[PDB]
Amino acid sequence: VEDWDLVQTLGEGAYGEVQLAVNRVTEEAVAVKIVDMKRPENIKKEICINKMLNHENVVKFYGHRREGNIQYLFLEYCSGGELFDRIEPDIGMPEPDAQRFFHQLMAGVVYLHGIGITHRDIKPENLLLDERDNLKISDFGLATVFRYNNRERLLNKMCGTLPYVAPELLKRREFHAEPVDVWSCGIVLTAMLAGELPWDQPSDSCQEYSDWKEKKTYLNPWKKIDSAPLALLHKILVENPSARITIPDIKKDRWYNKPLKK
Ligand SMILES: CCCn1nc(C2=C(N)NON2)nc1C1=C(N)NON1
Repeated sequence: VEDWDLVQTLGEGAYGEVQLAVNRVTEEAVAVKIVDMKRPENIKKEICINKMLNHENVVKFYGHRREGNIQYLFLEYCSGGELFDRIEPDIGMPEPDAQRFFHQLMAGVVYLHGIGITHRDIKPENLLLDERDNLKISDFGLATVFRYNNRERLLNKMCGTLPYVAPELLKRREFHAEPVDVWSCGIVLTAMLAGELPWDQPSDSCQEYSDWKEKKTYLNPWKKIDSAPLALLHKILVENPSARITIPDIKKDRWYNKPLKK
Protein backbone atom coordinates (compact mmCIF):
# COMPACT_ATOMS: atom_id res chain seq x y z
CA VAL A 1 0.00 0.00 0.00
CA GLU A 2 2.84 2.47 -0.91
CA ASP A 3 4.09 2.33 -4.56
CA TRP A 4 4.73 -1.24 -3.32
CA ASP A 5 2.02 -3.58 -2.10
CA LEU A 6 2.38 -5.20 1.34
CA VAL A 7 1.79 -8.98 1.13
CA GLN A 8 2.43 -10.84 4.37
CA THR A 9 3.16 -9.58 7.79
CA LEU A 10 6.66 -10.84 8.46
CA GLY A 11 7.01 -9.92 12.09
CA GLU A 12 5.06 -7.84 14.58
CA GLY A 13 6.82 -6.14 17.50
CA ALA A 14 6.60 -3.31 20.03
CA TYR A 15 7.11 -0.17 17.92
CA GLY A 16 5.07 -1.68 15.06
CA GLU A 17 5.52 -4.38 12.43
CA VAL A 18 7.69 -5.44 9.53
CA GLN A 19 5.91 -6.23 6.26
CA LEU A 20 7.08 -7.82 3.05
CA ALA A 21 6.55 -5.43 0.12
CA VAL A 22 6.85 -5.99 -3.63
CA ASN A 23 6.81 -3.83 -6.66
CA ARG A 24 3.81 -5.15 -8.53
CA VAL A 25 5.54 -3.84 -11.63
CA THR A 26 9.31 -4.61 -11.24
CA GLU A 27 8.64 -7.47 -8.81
CA GLU A 28 11.47 -6.41 -6.46
CA ALA A 29 10.93 -7.53 -2.84
CA VAL A 30 11.79 -5.50 0.28
CA ALA A 31 10.92 -5.41 3.96
CA VAL A 32 9.28 -2.37 5.45
CA LYS A 33 9.35 -1.58 9.12
CA ILE A 34 6.22 0.37 10.07
CA VAL A 35 6.41 2.58 13.12
CA ASP A 36 3.49 4.73 14.28
CA MET A 37 5.21 7.73 15.92
CA LYS A 38 2.05 8.18 18.04
CA ARG A 39 1.86 4.64 19.50
CA PRO A 40 9.70 10.47 17.25
CA GLU A 41 13.14 11.18 18.79
CA ASN A 42 14.55 7.79 18.27
CA ILE A 43 13.19 6.53 15.02
CA LYS A 44 15.07 9.66 13.91
CA LYS A 45 18.24 8.21 15.49
CA GLU A 46 17.60 4.78 13.96
CA ILE A 47 17.20 6.02 10.35
CA CYS A 48 20.18 8.34 10.82
CA ILE A 49 22.40 5.45 11.94
CA ASN A 50 20.92 3.39 9.07
CA LYS A 51 21.95 5.96 6.43
CA MET A 52 25.59 5.59 7.53
CA LEU A 53 25.61 1.85 6.96
CA ASN A 54 26.83 -0.02 3.94
CA HIS A 55 28.17 -3.60 4.43
CA GLU A 56 27.40 -7.11 3.15
CA ASN A 57 26.69 -8.34 6.79
CA VAL A 58 24.37 -5.45 7.69
CA VAL A 59 20.72 -5.28 6.55
CA LYS A 60 20.63 -2.75 3.63
CA PHE A 61 18.77 0.53 4.19
CA TYR A 62 16.96 1.73 1.02
CA GLY A 63 15.01 4.75 2.30
CA HIS A 64 12.32 6.36 4.47
CA ARG A 65 9.02 8.32 4.10
CA ARG A 66 6.66 9.92 6.65
CA GLU A 67 3.01 9.37 5.42
CA GLY A 68 1.16 10.81 8.44
CA ASN A 69 2.57 9.69 11.77
CA ILE A 70 3.70 6.52 9.98
CA GLN A 71 7.43 6.13 9.24
CA TYR A 72 8.25 3.46 6.65
CA LEU A 73 11.88 2.31 6.74
CA PHE A 74 12.65 0.34 3.59
CA LEU A 75 15.06 -2.50 4.32
CA GLU A 76 16.80 -5.44 2.65
CA TYR A 77 14.50 -8.46 2.66
CA CYS A 78 16.09 -11.49 4.29
CA SER A 79 14.22 -14.58 3.06
CA GLY A 80 16.12 -17.02 5.26
CA GLY A 81 14.58 -15.69 8.43
CA GLU A 82 16.34 -15.46 11.81
CA LEU A 83 19.47 -17.20 13.01
CA PHE A 84 17.41 -17.97 16.11
CA ASP A 85 15.39 -20.46 13.97
CA ARG A 86 18.49 -22.45 12.93
CA ILE A 87 19.40 -23.19 16.54
CA GLU A 88 17.88 -26.51 17.65
CA PRO A 89 16.91 -26.29 21.35
CA ASP A 90 19.37 -28.25 23.55
CA ILE A 91 21.48 -29.11 20.54
CA GLY A 92 22.72 -26.04 18.62
CA MET A 93 23.75 -26.60 15.06
CA PRO A 94 26.68 -28.33 13.28
CA GLU A 95 29.97 -26.70 14.33
CA PRO A 96 30.96 -25.70 10.70
CA ASP A 97 27.68 -23.78 10.27
CA ALA A 98 28.20 -22.05 13.61
CA GLN A 99 31.74 -21.05 12.62
CA ARG A 100 30.70 -19.53 9.28
CA PHE A 101 27.91 -17.53 11.01
CA PHE A 102 30.41 -16.43 13.63
CA HIS A 103 32.87 -15.24 10.84
CA GLN A 104 30.02 -13.24 9.24
CA LEU A 105 28.93 -11.82 12.60
CA MET A 106 32.52 -10.66 13.37
CA ALA A 107 32.76 -9.12 9.89
CA GLY A 108 29.57 -7.13 10.53
CA VAL A 109 30.60 -6.12 14.05
CA VAL A 110 34.20 -5.03 13.04
CA TYR A 111 32.50 -2.88 10.36
CA LEU A 112 30.10 -1.10 12.78
CA HIS A 113 32.90 -0.64 15.30
CA GLY A 114 35.05 0.82 12.50
CA ILE A 115 32.52 3.61 11.84
CA GLY A 116 31.97 4.20 15.56
CA ILE A 117 28.56 2.56 15.88
CA THR A 118 27.67 0.01 18.56
CA HIS A 119 24.55 -2.09 17.91
CA ARG A 120 24.02 -2.87 21.65
CA ASP A 121 21.50 -5.75 21.18
CA ILE A 122 23.22 -8.56 19.35
CA LYS A 123 21.28 -11.80 19.72
CA PRO A 124 19.99 -14.47 17.31
CA GLU A 125 16.62 -12.76 16.80
CA ASN A 126 18.54 -9.79 15.34
CA LEU A 127 20.75 -11.82 13.02
CA LEU A 128 18.82 -12.38 9.79
CA LEU A 129 19.64 -14.75 6.94
CA ASP A 130 19.46 -13.91 3.22
CA GLU A 131 18.76 -16.29 0.29
CA ARG A 132 22.25 -17.86 0.44
CA ASP A 133 22.29 -18.05 4.28
CA ASN A 134 24.44 -14.96 4.65
CA LEU A 135 24.04 -13.40 8.10
CA LYS A 136 22.97 -9.77 8.32
CA ILE A 137 22.91 -7.64 11.46
CA SER A 138 19.40 -6.18 11.90
CA ASP A 139 17.55 -3.50 13.97
CA PHE A 140 19.51 -0.39 14.90
CA GLY A 141 16.79 0.75 17.24
CA LEU A 142 19.10 0.62 20.23
CA ALA A 143 22.26 1.45 18.30
CA THR A 144 24.40 4.49 19.25
CA VAL A 145 27.64 6.45 18.39
CA PHE A 146 30.53 5.66 20.72
CA ARG A 147 33.32 7.28 18.69
CA TYR A 148 33.21 10.60 16.86
CA ASN A 149 35.98 12.78 15.43
CA ASN A 150 38.19 9.94 16.63
CA ARG A 151 37.31 10.42 20.33
CA GLU A 152 35.68 7.61 22.27
CA ARG A 153 32.67 8.25 24.47
CA LEU A 154 31.77 5.88 27.26
CA LEU A 155 28.25 4.50 27.51
CA ASN A 156 25.95 5.07 30.52
CA LYS A 157 22.48 3.89 29.39
CA MET A 158 21.73 0.26 30.24
CA CYS A 159 20.13 -1.58 27.33
CA GLY A 160 20.01 -4.79 25.36
CA THR A 161 18.67 -8.12 26.55
CA LEU A 162 19.67 -9.62 29.91
CA PRO A 163 21.08 -13.11 28.90
CA TYR A 164 23.25 -11.33 26.21
CA VAL A 165 24.50 -8.31 28.27
CA ALA A 166 28.03 -8.03 29.65
CA PRO A 167 28.41 -7.96 33.44
CA GLU A 168 30.03 -4.41 33.43
CA LEU A 169 26.80 -2.91 32.16
CA LEU A 170 25.05 -4.08 35.36
CA LYS A 171 27.92 -3.03 37.65
CA ARG A 172 29.46 0.20 36.27
CA ARG A 173 28.06 3.69 35.81
CA GLU A 174 30.07 3.99 32.57
CA PHE A 175 31.68 1.38 30.32
CA HIS A 176 33.28 0.92 26.88
CA ALA A 177 30.94 0.02 24.04
CA GLU A 178 33.15 -2.42 22.16
CA PRO A 179 33.66 -5.13 24.87
CA VAL A 180 29.88 -5.23 25.44
CA ASP A 181 29.26 -6.23 21.81
CA VAL A 182 32.10 -8.75 22.01
CA TRP A 183 30.50 -10.43 25.07
CA SER A 184 27.09 -10.61 23.42
CA CYS A 185 28.86 -12.21 20.38
CA GLY A 186 30.19 -14.90 22.80
CA ILE A 187 26.70 -15.60 24.17
CA VAL A 188 25.47 -16.02 20.58
CA LEU A 189 28.34 -18.52 19.91
CA THR A 190 27.34 -20.48 23.02
CA ALA A 191 23.72 -20.54 21.80
CA MET A 192 24.77 -21.80 18.34
CA LEU A 193 27.00 -24.52 19.87
CA ALA A 194 24.79 -25.78 22.80
CA GLY A 195 21.25 -24.79 21.87
CA GLU A 196 20.83 -23.09 25.26
CA LEU A 197 21.78 -19.84 27.07
CA PRO A 198 24.21 -20.19 29.97
CA TRP A 199 22.46 -17.77 32.42
CA ASP A 200 19.49 -15.36 32.81
CA GLN A 201 22.00 -12.58 33.54
CA PRO A 202 25.72 -12.25 34.28
CA SER A 203 25.15 -11.44 37.99
CA ASP A 204 26.97 -12.71 41.06
CA SER A 205 23.40 -13.55 42.20
CA CYS A 206 23.13 -16.03 39.28
CA GLN A 207 24.27 -19.56 40.06
CA GLU A 208 25.03 -20.61 36.48
CA TYR A 209 27.08 -17.44 36.16
CA SER A 210 28.98 -18.24 39.41
CA ASP A 211 29.64 -21.76 38.18
CA TRP A 212 31.29 -20.43 35.02
CA LYS A 213 33.64 -18.03 36.86
CA GLU A 214 34.59 -21.09 39.01
CA LYS A 215 35.33 -22.86 35.69
CA LYS A 216 32.93 -25.78 36.24
CA THR A 217 32.87 -26.60 32.53
CA TYR A 218 31.65 -30.11 33.33
CA LEU A 219 28.15 -28.56 33.58
CA ASN A 220 25.58 -28.11 30.80
CA PRO A 221 26.09 -25.35 28.35
CA TRP A 222 29.86 -26.00 28.37
CA LYS A 223 30.00 -29.79 28.36
CA LYS A 224 28.31 -29.90 24.89
CA ILE A 225 30.92 -27.59 23.42
CA ASP A 226 34.36 -29.02 22.60
CA SER A 227 37.65 -27.90 23.59
CA ALA A 228 38.62 -25.54 20.72
CA PRO A 229 35.47 -23.23 20.58
CA LEU A 230 35.24 -23.51 24.42
CA ALA A 231 38.79 -22.08 24.69
CA LEU A 232 37.65 -19.11 22.56
CA LEU A 233 34.60 -18.78 24.82
CA HIS A 234 36.97 -18.67 27.80
CA LYS A 235 38.59 -15.59 26.25
CA ILE A 236 35.30 -13.82 25.37
CA LEU A 237 33.38 -14.41 28.51
CA VAL A 238 35.88 -12.67 30.80
CA GLU A 239 34.19 -10.61 33.52
CA ASN A 240 36.76 -7.75 33.50
CA PRO A 241 36.23 -5.88 30.22
CA SER A 242 39.88 -4.73 30.11
CA ALA A 243 41.13 -8.32 30.13
CA ARG A 244 38.43 -9.51 27.62
CA ILE A 245 39.75 -10.48 24.19
CA THR A 246 39.25 -7.98 21.37
CA ILE A 247 38.17 -8.60 17.80
CA PRO A 248 41.67 -8.45 16.19
CA ASP A 249 42.61 -11.15 18.74
CA ILE A 250 39.44 -13.26 18.07
CA LYS A 251 40.62 -13.26 14.43
CA LYS A 252 43.81 -14.98 15.68
CA ASP A 253 42.14 -17.62 17.82
CA ARG A 254 42.73 -21.27 16.93
CA TRP A 255 39.12 -22.40 16.53
CA TYR A 256 38.25 -19.24 14.62
CA ASN A 257 40.94 -20.23 12.10
CA LYS A 258 40.18 -24.00 12.10
CA PRO A 259 39.19 -25.48 8.66
CA LEU A 260 35.75 -27.07 9.09
CA LYS A 261 33.53 -26.37 6.14
CA LYS A 262 33.30 -27.13 2.40
C1 LIG B 1 10.74 -11.41 12.49
C2 LIG B 1 10.95 -9.96 12.03
C3 LIG B 1 11.78 -9.88 10.74
N1 LIG B 1 12.43 -8.54 10.62
N2 LIG B 1 12.53 -7.72 11.55
C4 LIG B 1 13.18 -6.65 11.08
C5 LIG B 1 13.50 -5.49 11.78
C6 LIG B 1 13.02 -5.15 13.05
N3 LIG B 1 12.20 -5.88 13.82
N4 LIG B 1 13.50 -3.97 13.42
O1 LIG B 1 14.32 -3.51 12.36
N5 LIG B 1 14.29 -4.50 11.34
N6 LIG B 1 13.45 -6.85 9.80
C7 LIG B 1 12.96 -8.05 9.49
C8 LIG B 1 13.06 -8.65 8.25
C9 LIG B 1 13.91 -8.13 7.26
N7 LIG B 1 14.65 -7.02 7.38
N8 LIG B 1 13.87 -8.90 6.17
O2 LIG B 1 12.97 -9.96 6.45
N9 LIG B 1 12.49 -9.78 7.79
